[PDB]
Amino acid sequence: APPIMGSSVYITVELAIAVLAILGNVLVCWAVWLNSNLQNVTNYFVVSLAAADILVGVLAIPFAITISTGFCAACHGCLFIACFVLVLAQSSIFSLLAIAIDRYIAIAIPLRYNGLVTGTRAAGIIAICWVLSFAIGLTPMLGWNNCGQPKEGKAHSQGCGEGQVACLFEDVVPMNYMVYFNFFACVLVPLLLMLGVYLRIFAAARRQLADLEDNWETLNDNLKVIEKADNAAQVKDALTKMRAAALDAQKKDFRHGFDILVGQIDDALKLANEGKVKEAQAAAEQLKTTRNAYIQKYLERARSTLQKEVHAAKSAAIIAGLFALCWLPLHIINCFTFFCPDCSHAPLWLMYLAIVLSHTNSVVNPFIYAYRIREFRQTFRKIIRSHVL
Ligand SMILES: CC(C)CCC[C@@H](C)[C@H]1CC[C@H]2[C@@H]3CC=C4C[C@@H](O)CC[C@]4(C)[C@H]3CC[C@]12C
Ligand SMILES: CC(C)CCC[C@@H](C)[C@H]1CC[C@H]2[C@@H]3CC=C4C[C@@H](O)CC[C@]4(C)[C@H]3CC[C@]12C
Ligand SMILES: CC(C)CCC[C@@H](C)[C@H]1CC[C@H]2[C@@H]3CC=C4C[C@@H](O)CC[C@]4(C)[C@H]3CC[C@]12C
Ligand SMILES: CCn1c(=O)c2c(nc(/C=C/c3ccc(O)c(O)c3)n2C)n(CC)c1=O
Ligand SMILES: CCCCCCCC/C=C\CCCCCCCC(=O)O
Ligand code: NA
Repeated sequence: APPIMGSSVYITVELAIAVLAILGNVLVCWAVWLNSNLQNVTNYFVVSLAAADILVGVLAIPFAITISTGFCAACHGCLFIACFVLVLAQSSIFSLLAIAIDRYIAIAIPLRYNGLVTGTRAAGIIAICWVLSFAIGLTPMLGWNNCGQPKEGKAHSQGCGEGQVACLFEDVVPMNYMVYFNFFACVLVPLLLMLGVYLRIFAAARRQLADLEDNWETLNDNLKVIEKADNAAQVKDALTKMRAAALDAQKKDFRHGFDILVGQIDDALKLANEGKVKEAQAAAEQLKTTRNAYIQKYLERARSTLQKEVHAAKSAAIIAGLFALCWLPLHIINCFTFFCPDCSHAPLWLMYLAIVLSHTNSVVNPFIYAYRIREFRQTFRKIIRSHVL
């Protein structure tokens, strides 16, 4: 079978993926530049992620096509072509980790968020992560490689010049680097951390919603205790529990409804301590009207805000999960190649499928923003309509 036939299918699919990765991710960068509502710290890591996916199409995919032919080259030039995609993958992992951490600070410590994370600190984090991605991804160029033990029967068979090798990924890149150092330490470990962070995000959002409902019930229940009461101290008990639940839900038109709320509680408590119970019970049914006009409005707005952040955290978790789905097959195949020297090597068509799948990850993110983030979707339309004209 002419190898150029099967090679044509692999090359054609890769070029198709490159065009889509470039187009969709250029659109993401254009949206963030145009719409000032999208220019926040979270979306700067989105742009950093988009830039890495753009470079997959412009450089990594052409590099992959080149190395599939086994052309003769100087071994260290082959190493750079083979290892550059590892830089872009490491950059993606760092950007995903930052987005998870940024979303956790937003829900856990919302008050200091705007003081903690700033636009100028995010840019410096992004630059540091990119430098580290080059260091991790190009570590084979520092000596941990197979350039010292060339396959010379292959180089002679392909007619390579002196000092050249047949440029093949598994011939120059050691598999102990790929498995122990790249997969376990630099990919799997950061992915598990992301898993734990998102676990803390959804647990903390659940507890906050429950606390709000508990205070809402604590307020309403102790109101009925007052109505159907008989002694002055019972009135005092129910009221004091309301004052605590009133201050533990305060964490300007809201401050009014809370200024009134704590005020009416204070009036009714003074009546009970003096002993006038009937006057206290009646000074309480006014607390009702306060809740049906101010408190319930706050409880709804706070509840609607929390759900908006959970939605935004769910969207980021889908992006991280799709990364794992597209990259794990290739990594798992490397484990079989490395750990089972008695097993037959995975066939070539499966290698190409796992490689293509890892490249598909650079296409999917712009579809997630359009489906799940309304501000992205509207901005997308505006660009397409005003430039398809
Ligand atoms: C800024 C961007 C567009 C520049 C892209 C630079 C790329 C195309 C260059 C930089 C380093 C180059 C490599 C350096 C050394 C060798 C070894 C030689 O025996 C074959 C060519 C090969 C493998 C080169 C291929 C092209 C290469 C990868
Ligand atoms: C990450 C999710 C989608 C799971 C993916 C599992 C894939 C990558 C697994 C499941 C079955 C696996 C195959 C099972 C058996 C063999 C035969 C062996 O001689 C070479 C490896 C090879 C060919 C494995 C390659 C990896 C493989 C295809
Ligand atoms: C969260 C999950 C994805 C963690 C990753 C699981 C990986 C590290 C596990 C799952 C399946 C495992 C493989 C299953 C079977 C064998 C065959 C044996 O002869 C050598 C080890 C080898 C090849 C294992 C290597 C490690 C392996 C690839
Ligand atoms: C994520 C890193 N990474 C890899 O880990 C990888 C790989 N290409 C191979 C393997 C190729 C191959 C194997 C056996 C063959 O007979 C053959 O002809 C080709 N691997 C193991 N790419 C390059 C496209 C890659 O990006
Ligand atoms: C937007 C800029 C894109 C730059 C890349 C342009 C397209 C590159 C396509 C594939 C180049 C493959 C080169 C062939 C390798 C040498 C073949 C061989 O020696 O057998
Ligand atoms: Na990516």
